[PDB]
Amino acid sequence: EMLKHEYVKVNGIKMHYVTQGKGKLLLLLHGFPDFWYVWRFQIPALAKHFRVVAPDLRGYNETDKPEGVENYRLDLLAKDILGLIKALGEEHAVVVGHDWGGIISWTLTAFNPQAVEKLVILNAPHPKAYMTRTKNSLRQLQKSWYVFFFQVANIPEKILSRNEFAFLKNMLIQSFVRRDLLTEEDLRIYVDAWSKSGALTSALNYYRANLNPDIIFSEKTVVFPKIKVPTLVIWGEKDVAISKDLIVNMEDFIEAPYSIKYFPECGHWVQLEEPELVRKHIEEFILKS
Amino acid sequence: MLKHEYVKVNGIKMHYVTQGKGKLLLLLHGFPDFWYVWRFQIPALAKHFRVVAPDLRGYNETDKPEGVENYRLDLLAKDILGLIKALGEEHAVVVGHDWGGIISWTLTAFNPQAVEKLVILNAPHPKAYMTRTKNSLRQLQKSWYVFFFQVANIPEKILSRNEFAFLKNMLIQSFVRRDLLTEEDLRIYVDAWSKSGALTSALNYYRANLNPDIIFSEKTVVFPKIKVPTLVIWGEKDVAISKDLIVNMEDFIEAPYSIKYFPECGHWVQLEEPELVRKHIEEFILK
Ligand SMILES: C=C(C)[C@@H]1CC[C@]2(C)O[C@@H]2C1
Ligand SMILES: C=C(C)[C@@H]1CC[C@]2(C)O[C@@H]2C1
Ligand SMILES: C=C(C)[C@@H]1CC[C@]2(C)O[C@@H]2C1
Ligand SMILES: C=C(C)[C@@H]1CC[C@]2(C)O[C@@H]2C1
Ligand SMILES: [Cl-]
Ligand SMILES: [Cl-]
Ligand SMILES: [Cl-]
Ligand SMILES: [Cl-]
Repeated sequence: EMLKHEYVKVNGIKMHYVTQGKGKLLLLLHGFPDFWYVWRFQIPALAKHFRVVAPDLRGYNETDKPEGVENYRLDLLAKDILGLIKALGEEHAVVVGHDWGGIISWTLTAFNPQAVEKLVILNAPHPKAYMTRTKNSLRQLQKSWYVFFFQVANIPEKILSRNEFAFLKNMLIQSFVRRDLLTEEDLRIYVDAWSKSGALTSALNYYRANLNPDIIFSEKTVVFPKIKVPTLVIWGEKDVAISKDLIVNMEDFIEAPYSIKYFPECGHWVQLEEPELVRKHIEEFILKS
Repeated sequence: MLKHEYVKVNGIKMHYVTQGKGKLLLLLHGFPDFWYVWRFQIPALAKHFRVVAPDLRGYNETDKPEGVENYRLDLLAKDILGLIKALGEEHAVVVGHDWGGIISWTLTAFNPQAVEKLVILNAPHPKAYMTRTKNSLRQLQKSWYVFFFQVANIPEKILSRNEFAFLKNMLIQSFVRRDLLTEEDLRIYVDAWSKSGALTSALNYYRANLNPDIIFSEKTVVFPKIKVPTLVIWGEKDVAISKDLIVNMEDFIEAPYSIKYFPECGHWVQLEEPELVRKHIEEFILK
């Protein structure tokens, strides 16, 4: 087996992905400020049992980057993944999502349960949990200072990209509980992906479209179907972006059986900090029902 | 007793309350307050001084020019310099809380001749916040709302809806005493917040002086040292300001300086320990 790079048209966007292995379709979905490469430690080990597919989401790295904030609404992002499953000649997939990848995964599974065999979430709060609780959590509103910063046009792009993405590199390094987690080669690979024309604006449009102050402080109740697919939630407790207030009491959101695996000595990038334990928990969940 | 007055300063009409006679003593409020934040200090300080508590540009009964550019710190300090002159004085003892304190630091640094003594209550030195915020995760987190306030119209709508419920809650959460504000106090605050254009004007202070360009500026700040006797009163349980921004204030002051820490107080130290605050201010001026 060897890691192959492919491109496929889904809805109206050309999506890039890396793939390795054969068997059940296993999707690995990254978040901000990542791309398929965040899954580097899981792809070869998982490919021993599955047909592993790690795509670049809409607006990231090698995938198409439509213009406009409205093109980054969660509904369209979940439809890209649904479209990806179909384009890969499958009816369903095991879906693993981290950060934005996780928010998209929760959305895909709630609105299209038939397309998701099993759901794996890594440090990604349930959309109804964040929509309901953020406005009522001072600690969460504080952790989300940058979500408000990202609302502003052009200025965050400028601040984040200047001096070879120094601000972005620093904010990333500060989020890790592990020392020197990114090598100089890793940083050079991330800077290449970050530098793709229109990538940063597109990545920031996820916050502008789905996490603007109107949505955060909405008085309207959220229409979100219960999760009806077996779910595994992995949570690195030392998360600098997400409060525990947003992960507790998932009972009212998940009807199907579910499990929560807490990593008390890990942060937001649990798949980078404990790559083998994360890979093992994912494998065991799928292969042992 | 307490008298309400209006006076022309620069190109704006400024409202203020005044009580007492003697040395001119200015009390400057911040966000989301007005002269009324000084209710517990005005009658006691009037006993020895000519107390003047104005409503800053854009607040309550004072003129509210339209546009973000009309709320730059340079213009706000010039309003106070102008207010000193309009009251028939050369100088004043300046006491500033929050934005009032930021204005006071600015007035004292660029016009020392207009300030007899300085009193700062939970207001970081402008050079301290401009330099240190971008380097303090804890401060950037505490300042989530500064970023929220950058957005047009949406913060005004969220803050004012349901009779300013969001504003009332964020204010109550900032106090170290659960039932500090009475139902009457809250209706007095809602009246001042409801003044036509008041909320937008108050939010324009953040848009003009604390936008992301300023916070993450690579350029160093030109700010003269404080050459006037300075007293700093600080409530340590401040939800808006990290201690990182208040440490090493001596490197900004080339004059007598003293700092009184209130470990069991928050941002509204003048409301939480009104007598102790009044006493520290009185003792500093009269000695
Ligand atoms: C807790 C949050 C507001 C955020 C939601 C969006 C993102 C990418 O998943 C992180 C945490
Ligand atoms: C660039 C940033 C301000 C953010 C900081 C927090 C988080 C979760 O790590 C991302 C990038
Ligand atoms: C410390 C901060 C970034 C701000 C500065 C402005 C104000 C009124 O004092 C509050 C908090
Ligand atoms: C209403 C708000 C968002 C803020 C919350 C924090 C602070 C210092 O109390 C002010 C008002
Ligand atoms: Cl690539
Ligand atoms: Cl752990
Ligand atoms: Cl009044
Ligand atoms: Cl105290």
